[PDB]
Order: sequence, then C-alpha cells, then structure tokens
Amino acid sequence: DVYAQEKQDFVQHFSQIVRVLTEDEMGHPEIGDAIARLKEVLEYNAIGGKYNRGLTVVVAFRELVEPRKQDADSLQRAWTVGWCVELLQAFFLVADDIMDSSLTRRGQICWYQKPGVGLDAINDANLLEACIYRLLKLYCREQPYYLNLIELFLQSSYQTEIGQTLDLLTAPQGNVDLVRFTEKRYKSIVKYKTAFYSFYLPIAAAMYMAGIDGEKEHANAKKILLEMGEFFQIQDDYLDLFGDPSVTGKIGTDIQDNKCSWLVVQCLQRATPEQYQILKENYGQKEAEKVARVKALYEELDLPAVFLQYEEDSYSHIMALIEQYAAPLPPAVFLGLARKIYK
Amino acid sequence: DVYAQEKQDFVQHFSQIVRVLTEDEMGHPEIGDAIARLKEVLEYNAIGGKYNRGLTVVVAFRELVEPRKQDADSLQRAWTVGWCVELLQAFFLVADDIMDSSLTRRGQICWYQKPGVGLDAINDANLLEACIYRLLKLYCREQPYYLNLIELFLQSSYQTEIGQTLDLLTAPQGNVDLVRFTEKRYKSIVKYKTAFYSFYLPIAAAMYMAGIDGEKEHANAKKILLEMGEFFQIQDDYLDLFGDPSVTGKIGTDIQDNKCSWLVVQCLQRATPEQYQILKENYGQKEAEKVARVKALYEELDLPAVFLQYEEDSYSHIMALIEQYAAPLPPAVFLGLARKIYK
Ligand SMILES: O=C(O)c1ccc2cccc(-c3cccc4ccccc34)c2n1
Ligand SMILES: O=C(O)c1ccc2cccc(-c3cccc4ccccc34)c2n1
Repeated sequence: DVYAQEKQDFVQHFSQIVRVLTEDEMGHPEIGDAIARLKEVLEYNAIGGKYNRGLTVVVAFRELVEPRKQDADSLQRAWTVGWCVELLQAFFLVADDIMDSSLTRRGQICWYQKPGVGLDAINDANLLEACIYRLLKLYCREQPYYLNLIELFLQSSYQTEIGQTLDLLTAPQGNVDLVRFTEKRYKSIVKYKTAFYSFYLPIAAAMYMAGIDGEKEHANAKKILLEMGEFFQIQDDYLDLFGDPSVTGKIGTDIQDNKCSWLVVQCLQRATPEQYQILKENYGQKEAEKVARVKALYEELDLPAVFLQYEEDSYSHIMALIEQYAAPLPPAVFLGLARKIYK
Repeated sequence: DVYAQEKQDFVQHFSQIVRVLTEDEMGHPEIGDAIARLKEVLEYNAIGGKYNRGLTVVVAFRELVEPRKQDADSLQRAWTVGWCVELLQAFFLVADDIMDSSLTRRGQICWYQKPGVGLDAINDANLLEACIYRLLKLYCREQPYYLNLIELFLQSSYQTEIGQTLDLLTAPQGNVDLVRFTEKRYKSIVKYKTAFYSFYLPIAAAMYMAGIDGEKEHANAKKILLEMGEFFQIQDDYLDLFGDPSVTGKIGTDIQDNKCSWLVVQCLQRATPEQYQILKENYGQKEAEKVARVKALYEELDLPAVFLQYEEDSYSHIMALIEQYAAPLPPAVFLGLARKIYK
C-alpha cells in the first residue's frame, strides 16, 4: 500500500530535516547549546508515532502531481512538508501532555516528565512549532505556494488551539459537569482540536504543492476531510473502551479522565434521570470497580449497537461526500485515506 | 514626545483589535466559549505594560512613511502591527512566567497563577501567538509587505525561543553553576531572548510597512538595534540591584533567582578565587542577609563604576553605529528610541 512503502523514505528524510534545522549552528556557534537541545527535542518528540499525517502529505502529493513534475526536489519538498505536519503535531502533544498532566505517550515518558525538562518543555513545544516555518522557508521559499503553506499551517495551529480551548473549557481538571457534554460541543471539539490538522491540513498542503489553490477546491476537500476527522475521533473514543487493547495497542482511560467522549455524549442523550446519577457518581474516578460500572451502563444503553449504526451511516455519508465533492481531485486521494481510517 | 501622545491612540486601538479577533464568533457560534476565553486572555495579558515596543512600530512608521501615504487605513495597519509586537510579547511573558514559576508580573498575579487557569495558560500563550497572524491576515493580507511581516514575526519568535533555550540552559532551576555565566553567553542570551523582538522587530516591521525591504537596510538597522537591545538589558540588570525602586518601579530579585545578569558576569570576570567562593555560597538564596552580601561584593569589585564606564563607552558606540548605519533611514528613527533607552 501507498503508505507502508513510503514510510521508510519518509522516516529516512528526518535525518536531513534535523541536520538542516541544526545547520544554522555553523554560522552562529553562540547558540550551539540551544541547537543541541533543539536536536534532542526533535529526536525525542517527532519520532515514535505512526507518521500517518505526514505520510498523507506525501501520498496525496504523488496522486495530485503529474509524474513528470515529481522530480528529486519536488519530492524533498513533499517529505519536508509532511515532516512539518508531524512537527505541528509534536508541538501540540508536547503542550497537551503538560496541560493534562500526562505521564506517558506511545509507551514512553512524556517529554516534560523527563528528568531535567519539566516546564522548560513549554519552550521546547514552541521550538517545535518554530521549526515548521524554518523548514517551509528552507525548502519552499521560492515556490508559488510558499505563503499558502505558511497560512495553512498557521490557520491549522489556530484552529487546533481553539479546539484545545474548547476541550479545556468542557472538561476542566477537578470538574465533573456532564451538562456541557452535548453532541454539538463534542462535534466542535473534534472539528477544531483534531479534524483540521489531522485530516484537512495534510491533503490541503499536498493540494497547494500541486498548484490546487482554489478556494472551492479547498472547501470541497475540507467538507470531505472534516467528516473523516469526525468519524476517526468517534471511532477512537469507541475503541478506547470497547476496543481490544491487543489490536488498538492502547488501554482506555477516557472514563477515568472525564473526557468528553462520543460514548459519554450518547450515554447522556439516552440515560434516564437515575442512569444520569449512576454516571455522575462513577465518571472520572480511577477505581476499576467504578470504571467497570460506566462500561456496564453504556452496554445497557446499547451504545456498541449505536456505534455500529453510526459506523454504517458514516460510511454512506463519506461515500456520498466523496462522490459529490472529490472532483476535480482523483477520488483515490480521499478513498486511500478513508480505507486507512474506516476499519 | 512622539510616544506619550501616540500612546492614547495606540491603547484605544486595542478595543478594535479585540473586537476583530472576537469577530469570527459571528460566523462560528460553536467556538463562542473559546472566543470568550480568548477575549479574557487578551484583556488580561496584552494590557498593563508600557506598550513601548508596539508604540515603536507606530512612531517609526510615521518617521519612515511620507505624510501623504499616512492615510486612515495605513495608520490602522501601523497600530495593528504595533499590537502584534505586544501580542508576541504577551505570548512570551505568559509562557516565561509559567516556566520560571513567577508569582507576579507588573504588580498583578501572573495569568497562570489565576484561580482556574494553571497550565491551561500554555494554550492561552499559544492563542496569543496565533492572534499575531490572524491580525496580519485581517489587516495586511493585500499589502506588498504581508509575507515580509509574517516572516519577521515568525523569525523573531524563533530567535526569542532560542534565546529562552539558552537562558534555561545557563541558569537551570535548582542549579547554581557560575562556570557558564560567561560574557559571550550573556551577550547571546540578550541578543536572542530580548534584543531581536524588543528592538529589531518594531523598527523592522515599520521599515517593511514603509517599503524598506532591502536586506542591507535591514542588516544596518539590526546592527544598530541589537546594540541598543544589549545596552537596555545591561542597564536593566544594573538598575535591578543598584537602581532606586521608587524610580524604576521594581525591586530587584536577580541575585535571589540565580539570573545570568551582567553584574554577575562582571563580578566573575574580576573576583579573586576567595571572592568566587563568597559568591558561590550567597548567589541564588532568598535570605536578605545573603542578598546584602552579594551586593557588598559587587560594590567592593567596583561594578557601579564598571557600569558607569560601560555606559559612556556604550553611548559612543551607539552614536558611532547611528552615524555609520542609519542611512538612508532618518537618524531620528534611532535617536528617538536611543533617548528613551539611554537614561
Ligand atoms: O498518529 C498516527 O499516525 C495514527 C495513529 C493511529 C491511527 C489509527 C488508524 C488510522 C490512522 C491513520 C492512517 C492513515 C492516515 C491518517 C491520517 C490522519 C489521521 C490518522 C491516519 C492512524 N494514525
Ligand atoms: O515594556 C515596556 O514597554 C518598557 C518597560 C520599561 C522601559 C524602560 C526604559 C525604556 C523603555 C522603552 C521605551 C521606548 C521604546 C522601547 C522599545 C523597546 C524596549 C524598551 C523601550 C521601556 N519599555
């Protein structure tokens, strides 16, 4: 598949990305120690994930650009832009793990939790963000899409940041209020916090790199991609609890963390006043006896079945969206990504 | 003076800046609560300072643009860009106060220290940064200097962030090592962390707005401005201890906080091995008996006199720099700013 092959060439490009970002140390020895710290921040935080978002840039680039315009340099730029998406992501996760007091991320200690890092990781996350624009300048300054990419990355950071504001406002630390766990609120969090950067940004970046800079073309791809983003997060919340940890590679803590999950939203929409109380008493607690009780309430309220129906309706929706909005982009741009997302 | 008059028109523009940044709530009600939080972050953090950096943009704009090109809209843009400098600053200070565990800033409780904010202020500081590019897009998208300003703000954020890395590396929390408090290191911290954004950025922004986009013109102004930035921070560190709090409006805590101050750098350059030990034992302690001892060591080593000589040499240097590098900019751009800085 388009991804599994390219993954290697993508990951191998990282070494050049790091060398290039640590190359201003040559002209300015004075900042050497700061650059050594930047190298360490990059190596720790931009590696160890699945690289799918960054890879989507590359895969979409190959599918949107005529093979004769896919020269060595065009490709170096595609991998670089892909890495920029991963750096945007690395910046949000470093910051989010500080904010929600996370202990681990992808099985390793969160960067801020590392001995001698702590709150300095706030500056480290800012550096990761700075690196996107340094890379865009280094690789894409002379390209006609340069400003388009800068604005897309900045807008995507803004939307994610607004998404994080909404999330932090919906589920504060030390605040169990299920009144604000509405469908409308959930959909907005996913849209702003995850969907734009995860789904819209990668395709949109490849689209600009391909000279597809049309407002309607971007609006049409966004329409498709934000729906893909919404399904992806709904599926993630569902798998968090009801998924098998051996397949997902994660053990669900959404209930323990008072997360505004699709599962809680659906439970709240269905639950009788007595069931609302049962949830009020057990949602957000660390105890495995209370974690088992929320799960049993969801199973009682037939949420795995509500998810199954949601999955079917979602699949018809995304196909209706692809048919109506893909053109003039090859439907394979969206289908290849949907296949990776939908099961 | 150029500043004191304009200060009012500058501060009055803030209300429009806030209205404009909270105006996307109209089209997207879904993010309303996040926008309400953004309004509160802006109001708390961008107000209460002296606005000198933002004001420098406006003052330099008036001095670099022919009065016939200073129409209502050109001016709205000057104030907006000035506010962007203040927002860049508000973003660094919110983040820096978290990082160094600050309690107060300009007599008020640090934003993160406010009840119900805490580490969420990391996202708040990111929002403040996002606001610069939203303002540049809203006011300057159709201007020929648009990309030039975006790149200057991004480069200035990067340089400040590198400056902060260097600073955090030089004086870690719970690490009293005077071996790394060298002249060369001090000069680099000031250059990257303070000088670029505080002195180079404001003039450079006005310069681009004036169509002065030449690389040599910017290199020449930078040469002047980074020296102004270096004197400003050396003077600040000196006044922190030896200044009168009734005139400076601040009580010095540099000794208590193990800061890499010009005073410690000079003490270390002069101090005998026994005096090095006296400093090693008393530098970074909260006790007023030990704070009095470091001050007495500096006074013994004749640092107020070393500062006096530095002040005189610095004044001749900045004048030599103005004479050699101002052209073709009116020397008043640099002189008006030097007068505000040098006593
Ligand atoms: O963080 C990752 O890389 C990651 C982690 C877990 C995942 C589980 C299913 C699908 C994807 C996935 C596959 C392909 C493209 C994608 C684009 C955007 C978002 C997700 C994508 C996935 N991605
Ligand atoms: O944070 C502020 O606004 C502030 C606080 C204290 C100060 C003490 C002396 C001079 C300035 C000062 C005056 C004029 C323009 C300036 C431009 C850049 C930096 C400082 C400037 C100063 N500024």
